[PDB]
Amino acid sequence: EELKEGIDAVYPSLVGTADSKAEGIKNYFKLSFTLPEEQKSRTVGSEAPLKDVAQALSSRARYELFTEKETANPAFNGEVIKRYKELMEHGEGIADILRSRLAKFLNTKDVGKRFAQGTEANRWVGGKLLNIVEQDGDTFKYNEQLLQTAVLAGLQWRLTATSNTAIKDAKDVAAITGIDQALLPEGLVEQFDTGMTLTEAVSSLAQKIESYWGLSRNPNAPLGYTKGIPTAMAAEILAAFVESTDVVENIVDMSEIDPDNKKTIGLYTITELDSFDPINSFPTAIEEAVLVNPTEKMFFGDDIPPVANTQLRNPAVRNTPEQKAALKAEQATEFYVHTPMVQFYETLGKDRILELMGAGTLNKELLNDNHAKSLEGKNRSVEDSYNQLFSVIEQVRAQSEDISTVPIHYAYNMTRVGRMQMLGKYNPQSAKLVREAILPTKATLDLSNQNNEDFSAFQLGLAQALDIKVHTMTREVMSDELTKLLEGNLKPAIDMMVEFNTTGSLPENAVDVLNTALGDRKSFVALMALMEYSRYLVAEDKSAFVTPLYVEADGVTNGPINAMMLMTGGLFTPDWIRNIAKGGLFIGSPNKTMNEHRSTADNNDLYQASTNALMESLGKLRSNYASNMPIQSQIDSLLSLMDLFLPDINLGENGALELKRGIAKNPLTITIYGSGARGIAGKLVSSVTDAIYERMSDVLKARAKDPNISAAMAMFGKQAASEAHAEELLARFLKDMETLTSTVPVKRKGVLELQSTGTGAKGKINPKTYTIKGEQLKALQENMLHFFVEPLRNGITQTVGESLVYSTEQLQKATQIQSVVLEDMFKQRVQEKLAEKAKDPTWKKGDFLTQKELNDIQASLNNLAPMIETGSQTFYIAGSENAEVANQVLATNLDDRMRVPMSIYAPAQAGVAGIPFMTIGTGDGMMMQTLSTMKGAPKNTLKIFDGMNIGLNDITDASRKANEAVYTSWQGNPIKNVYESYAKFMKNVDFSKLSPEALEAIGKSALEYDQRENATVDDIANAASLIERNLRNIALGVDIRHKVLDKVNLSIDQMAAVGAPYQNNGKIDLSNMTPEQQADELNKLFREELEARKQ
DNA sequence: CCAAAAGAAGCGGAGCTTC
Ligand SMILES: Nc1nc2c(ncn2[C@@H]2O[C@H](COP(=O)(O)CP(=O)(O)OP(=O)(O)O)[C@@H](O)[C@H]2O)c(=O)[nH]1
Ligand SMILES: Nc1nc2c(ncn2[C@@H]2O[C@H](COP(=O)(O)CP(=O)(O)OP(=O)(O)O)[C@@H](O)[C@H]2O)c(=O)[nH]1
Ligand SMILES: O=P([O-])(O)O
Ligand SMILES: [Mn+2]
Ligand SMILES: [Mn+2]
Repeated sequence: EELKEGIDAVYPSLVGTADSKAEGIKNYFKLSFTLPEEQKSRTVGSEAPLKDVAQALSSRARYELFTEKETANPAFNGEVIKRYKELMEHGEGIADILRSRLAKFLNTKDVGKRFAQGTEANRWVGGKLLNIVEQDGDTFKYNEQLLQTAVLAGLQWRLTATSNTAIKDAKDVAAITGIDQALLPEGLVEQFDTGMTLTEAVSSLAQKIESYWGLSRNPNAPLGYTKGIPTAMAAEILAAFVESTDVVENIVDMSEIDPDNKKTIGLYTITELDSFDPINSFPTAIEEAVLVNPTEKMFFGDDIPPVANTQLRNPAVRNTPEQKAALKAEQATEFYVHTPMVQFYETLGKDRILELMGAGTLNKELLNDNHAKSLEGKNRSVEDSYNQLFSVIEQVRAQSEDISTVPIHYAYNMTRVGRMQMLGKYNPQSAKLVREAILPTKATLDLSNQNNEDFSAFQLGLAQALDIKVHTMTREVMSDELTKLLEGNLKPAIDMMVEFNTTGSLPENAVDVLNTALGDRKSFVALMALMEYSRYLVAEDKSAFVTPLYVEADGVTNGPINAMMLMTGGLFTPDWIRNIAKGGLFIGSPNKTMNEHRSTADNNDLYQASTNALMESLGKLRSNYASNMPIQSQIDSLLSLMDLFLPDINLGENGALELKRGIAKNPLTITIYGSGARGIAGKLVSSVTDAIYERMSDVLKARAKDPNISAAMAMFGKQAASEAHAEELLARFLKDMETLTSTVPVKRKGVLELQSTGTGAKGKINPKTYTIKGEQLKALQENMLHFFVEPLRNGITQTVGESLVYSTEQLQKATQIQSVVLEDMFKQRVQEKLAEKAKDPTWKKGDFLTQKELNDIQASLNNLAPMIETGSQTFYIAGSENAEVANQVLATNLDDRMRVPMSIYAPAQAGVAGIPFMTIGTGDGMMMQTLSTMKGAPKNTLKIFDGMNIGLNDITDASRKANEAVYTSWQGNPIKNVYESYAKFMKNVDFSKLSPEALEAIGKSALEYDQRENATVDDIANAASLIERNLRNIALGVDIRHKVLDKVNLSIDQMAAVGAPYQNNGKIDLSNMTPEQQADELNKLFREELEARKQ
């Protein structure tokens, strides 16, 4: 413990004494940090970090010497050096702003004078930066080493933070704003996704600052300072960036949206550099100079990423040896630029790519306001992908003369749901634009004979890219569908691309050519197909055609099928056998493929099946209210409105209802995963209203083209046969909107009753400003809920099985109950430590606990089995980071604003998270992990969770391996894993110790509704043990089912497209049998196995 | 439903208050 002397030698003039027990001013920087055993940052010890790093950046030679390396990134050239010189000068500006901000803080309310007189201002929420100041005559000044290093971190954050932010969707924006997800105004999601919240901005900035300071946290120092000091620095730097206009602050007033929402929420947006800024070609020079082991960098050639030790954002969970092996395998894969696609993108240019793939140039007077905001968001995503691709390309271009031969590696980590996530927002796994320019897939094909297997592979890739659903038809049938398309509608586009691949030029009408040819087949991968086919046509040597074109093996209705296989717990039923076949589990059909199943046996997948069951439930609901004309009319109007605007709903002339799989796809999925019906109703309404607002733009565009067009032809001209037709479609719309907003169904004692809202929609429609307001949205949702979603939910249960639903319920309940106890006990042990600390004269409220103290509290939870283990994966369902544990501000800026809450890694309630955690984890997660690590693991692939892109040379074997990996995952038993954790929990939990809040939360899960009011401790303890019994029985059933299934002849084609099924070679032959016969035989084998347990 | 949380700001020196 010579760590006190060490850090004092480096920072001898900081104000105060590095002694927690001292009477006067105590220095909490020196008390909180220590010098590392091995250098982490090259700025430690530097008198002037900004000067030193600026010199290092001033030339290649100086950079190489400072970094103690032989050769710098070749992207670090003259133009880039000049830009960094200018950026360093800007660093001086930020430093100067910070110094003045400190001066102002010291002067205001005499804080500096009081601090000098012994007022412990350095322990205030806004004064923690006084721990990094030094006496300066009658005042104080920043330690220059710490300030300048922090500014360097600030500059790196400014350059690359935006590219590393998370994506905000509707759920995220609802949590942030506190506005019900279904009622979010159009473009609010887009507004919030483009900016950072205060916590988002400060936490990322603070991480950078602490990293560059290059020290280690003292485990016996309070988090109020270890986390507090760098956060305080970050808050000041964010404030400085607002002053400099590097960051724009927008305080968004929620009361303008919902008058009873008091929240005012800060959004921070970094000012974007020019797309042509040379700094874009190497944006991490600072990072790679300051840090001995940089995080932010590209991995070129044989520079490979390290393997992460812990689960993403879950430091309590180590990646298992098998997970680390999978990560290593994926990080080993080489990606390469496909020059033709880069040149194609480049030649079209950003504007034309936006026109083709986004919304083009928006003119805000032919657009409905709400629709205009969605179109803005669509442009943003495409533009950001384009810009990010070309920044990467500029860096790749510097590495070699031939960009197509520069290997690129990507870092991955395991998420909390066991998926291998490629890090970054704009990479091949996450961004479709990028996916068609940077690829690991490569093959040299013999395309000289259209009868070759190589040519068949080529065709499969092209067809899939062109939106032919290749898994639904045999290879032979696919081939003919592709040929017709290539020689038909696509031919003018192919001709254009042939010319491009000859002269390098595109015509002025290139966008129109592609649009007209592709129609609804338009996608980035479709562009790759047109490119590659045209390249083949002009190829000199068709016998050795080199292409990155791929085939994606993708899981057919993957999550739902995995749940059905992994968690169905009773005896076998013929309906389950038929339905699981829809997912590619074929019993008694050696070598059967999904392609054959779809073409000869059953053309309806699981989602289509549930749609059919919805149609039955709907009929039953109508019969229950046959004599009720108001109810019948209300149902009619809902279905009418959906028919008007949604592609997956169709009503025939005589009233015949037709539904496509698309309406059930997400609802079925998220229902299994614990979604309420209300949320689904909200999403369906949003899809309807999206289409309405778009149709309103179609109106404004029709009126501009023709001022004497009728409202009926302006809104329904493109949709109608004649004009009288457009008139009856318009009448429908107005009638539907009136009744669906003025009247709502309410359930009263199991009966639906119509009620007047009093807030019905009436008035002339102004297509420009037209917006369906909150109360009217609520009414649409209520109609959608009771007349569509409830029937759909009934259909869902019928399709996936009541047995599965039961398993998922018990899983949810157990994991929720456990998480409630974990959360409450953590909080109680925290409050108990804080009551002790309140006796410590060295401790002040706002100082929190130490890391050791928190580590001890987490370790004390271990007899409650917080972790779920499978043998190859670890899940921590309760793991979170939240502000509710410390319930206090961590730091503010020096203006008493930017008040960052103190967030702590702690267990929190799971809610329904246990279901998707376990289903995604032991399903697609385990499948991919197995694919990366199994004997003969396919090489040169890109994995996208339940889909895998395969090079054309290896489509057969890699597909068969994928199906084998499915079979391997289907040997799992997530319920058994949950049970083993819950069983340990149950023998160590003391329900009497729980707070009243925790006991109430467990009551909801463990008890029937008529039990919460009067709940005793012993009642809910008894109820919790009952769930343990339920889990044990389900787990036993699953085990038997898997064992029995393994004995039988199986052909598995869940990872479909190629027609390469995995055969388990089970010896019991169930061929030439109905599902009823099969179920009987399987159940005989079940009982036989069940009687083997007994004895 | 899940894969990441997440109000601001005066006065005063924490945390109540009001918007
Ligand atoms: N918890 C959630 N999981 C989702 C959601 N969307 C997709 N997924 C998961 O990813 C899985 C694969 O998604 P895909 O895009 O391939 C669609 P899916 O496989 O369900 O059916 P196909 O259309 O046959 O591919 C899916 O089955 C779910 O387990 C979602 O909104 N929430
Ligand atoms: N857990 C979740 N996974 C998702 C969700 N959305 C997408 N995904 C996963 O990411 C994969 C890619 O999603 P995309 O947006 O590209 C939809 P697409 O049909 O184009 O994907 P493919 O299945 O690869 O054809 C998807 O298949 C799922 O496996 C989600 O909301 N939750
Ligand atoms: O093109 P699909 O059939 O693999 O989705
Ligand atoms: Mn899928
Ligand atoms: Mn997929």
